[PDB]
Amino acid sequence: TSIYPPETSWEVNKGMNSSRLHKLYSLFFDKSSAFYLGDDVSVLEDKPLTGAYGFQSKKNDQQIFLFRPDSDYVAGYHVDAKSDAGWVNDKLDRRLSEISEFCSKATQPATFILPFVEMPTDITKGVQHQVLLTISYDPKSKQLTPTVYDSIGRDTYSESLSSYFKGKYRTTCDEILTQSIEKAIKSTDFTLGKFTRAAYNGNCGSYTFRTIKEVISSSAQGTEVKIPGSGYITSNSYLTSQHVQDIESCIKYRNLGVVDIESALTEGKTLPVQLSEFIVALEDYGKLRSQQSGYSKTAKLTAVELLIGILNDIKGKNEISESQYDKLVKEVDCLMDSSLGKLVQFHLKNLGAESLQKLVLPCVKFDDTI
Amino acid sequence: TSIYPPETSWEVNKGMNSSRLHKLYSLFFDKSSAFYLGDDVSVLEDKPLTGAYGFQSKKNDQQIFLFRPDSDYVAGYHVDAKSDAGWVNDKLDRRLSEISEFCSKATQPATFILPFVEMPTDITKGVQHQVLLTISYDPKSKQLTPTVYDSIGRDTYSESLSSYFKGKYRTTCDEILTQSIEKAIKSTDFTLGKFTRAAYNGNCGSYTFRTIKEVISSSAQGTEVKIPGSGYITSNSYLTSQHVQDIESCIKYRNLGVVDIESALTEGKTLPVQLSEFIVALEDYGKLRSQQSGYSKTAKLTAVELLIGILNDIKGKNEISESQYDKLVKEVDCLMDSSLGKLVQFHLKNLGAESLQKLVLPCVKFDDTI
Ligand SMILES: [Ba+2]
Ligand SMILES: [Ba+2]
Ligand SMILES: [Ba+2]
Ligand SMILES: [Ba+2]
Repeated sequence: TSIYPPETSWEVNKGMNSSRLHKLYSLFFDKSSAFYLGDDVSVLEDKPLTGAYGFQSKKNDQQIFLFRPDSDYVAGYHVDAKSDAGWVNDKLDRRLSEISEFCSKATQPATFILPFVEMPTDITKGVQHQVLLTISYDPKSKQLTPTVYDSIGRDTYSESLSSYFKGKYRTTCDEILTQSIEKAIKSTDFTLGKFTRAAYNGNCGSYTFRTIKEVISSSAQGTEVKIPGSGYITSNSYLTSQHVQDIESCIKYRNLGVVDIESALTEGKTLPVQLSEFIVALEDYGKLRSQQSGYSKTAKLTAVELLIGILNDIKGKNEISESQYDKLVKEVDCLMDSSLGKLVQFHLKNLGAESLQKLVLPCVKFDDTI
Repeated sequence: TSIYPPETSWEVNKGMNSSRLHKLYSLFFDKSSAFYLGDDVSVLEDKPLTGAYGFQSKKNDQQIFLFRPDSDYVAGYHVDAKSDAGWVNDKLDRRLSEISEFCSKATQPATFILPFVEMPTDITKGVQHQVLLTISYDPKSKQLTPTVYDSIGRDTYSESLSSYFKGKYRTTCDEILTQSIEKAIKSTDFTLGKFTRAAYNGNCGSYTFRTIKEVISSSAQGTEVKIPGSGYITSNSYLTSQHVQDIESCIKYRNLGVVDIESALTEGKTLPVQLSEFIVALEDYGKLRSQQSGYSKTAKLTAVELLIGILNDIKGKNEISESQYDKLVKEVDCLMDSSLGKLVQFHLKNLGAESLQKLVLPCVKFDDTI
């Protein structure tokens, strides 16, 4: 929908979708964030490209178009190689056709970044798998080179698939994808570069986001660096602790408009956290905590009720009372406890207060002696 | 779709859907199964009821209608009690209206069994939760009594929701559901009995199936027996080992037509396992095993290839060779190994052979000396 609500009790291993990914896009101009791109400026209203955010290299003439993720960017493949290679969703195919059309007239070299999902359609229930397509066109060669970046793992000799059995089984959407790309060009104007697939090792989504950040930055120049066999040592150095906290904190604790994100990437901008986000995040915690899992559910709830109250009384033409501050001080230990704690900690860090007490201490009307 | 394919690597904790549940319906006339109903005969073409399978109590005049599960039998509820109670999907509402209409003219007492799914619509991503509606009409009282059976757990004093906070949060679809039911009757002909909800303690789906089996059988007479506070000791005695193996084996290892199921319940019938099911199950194992996780993937694959080959060569006008049997004997250890093993064991048990060797030993053309 139009907003991207805080999902408490979300974590990296709980999977990615298009909305989440688009929400993480907000991290690109955040300086506190390990995904920050200062390799780049927003583009030149110039030539935009529908469905994609445009970028000029602070170093280069090189233009970088990064597509907003889409639920319809998807490729089904048949595992059984007797069946047809598969399908691509029509929108994806459309963006391919549109890229082709963009490059047919373009002076400056470019790189197009299309996060998508690939899935087996042969399996009783298949897993949708988050991966990354990038197409790079250069005007001198008239040449497009497709490349696809994939997380899951690499070729353990046991789970190694035989050359023979490769004849009988597809593990990827590569065949249908190559077909879609060759199809997007017939001016026969473009000589197609060679299709390649890069692999590592549902955390895959997070890796994909890191890869987007990598791909863009890596156009400073050369040397595309992903975990195995080229570049980074392990996937801990690549997707790091700060990377993971950044992502989880964005998705878990914030509340973001699509408008805020599009405005944030269509010009260079950070999106500072509003107090209203803190209120919404609390509210959501509240609504969840009343079902699932010491500190009793009823205690946690009374606490969040009170804190919400104080939090938006602050927002209005008013300022809070001595007695309300008393209650809050009674509640800070419940509020700093565990998950709810990590929540209020996120928000205090971003509102610039050391504690709740510090946060609400000003805006207290004391006028009564005692 | 029209078929219910074997889902290898499915287990009880992986959740339920309507197709799976409908497939488990096949277990009701299976004698090897702990869900077998010999409390009952198929009904009397008589009055049928669309969307539901009819039943006459071998003991009674009491009629039992058990609805085929439906993806559209669903109820959304708002957790936040400031919002409206929720919605019911129109089909569900329709079946309610239709039950009401069935009872308005009915001589014999009846019980209607409607498995469905209830979910929070307020939560960023909600869990669809499998539960069970039953409505029992009696012609003397002109009275319908709704009852809903729910798995998740019961009222741990910590996670106990306060009477006050019950004011602020709904945990169930009860409000909207009661509303739908009262709505299905205005002849104001029926005096509505009191709405109740029974709870225990995504395994919930399996519990629901057991409950269906319970509810039906429990109409032998009286005493509805579910785990806590009434009836059974624990949920191990209620949903038992044989229950769980039965369900898992049905869903994991069989391949069943909707037609086979409807024919199986519209007359009293077992659905004996065909050899073709064994072939399909193997095929599916094969297609999965080429992605995910000693015995190498390539070994497992060569084995399943060979076994499939021998398995449907058997099916035709032909019978297998000495050399093929040699190969198979080489492969039985790979085939009996682990998961693939539990598969072939299921199928041998149901085809009446002690091993693969026993199974394929007849149908071998030996004509060559040596
Ligand atoms: Ba297409
Ligand atoms: Ba070529
Ligand atoms: Ba309705
Ligand atoms: Ba009443």
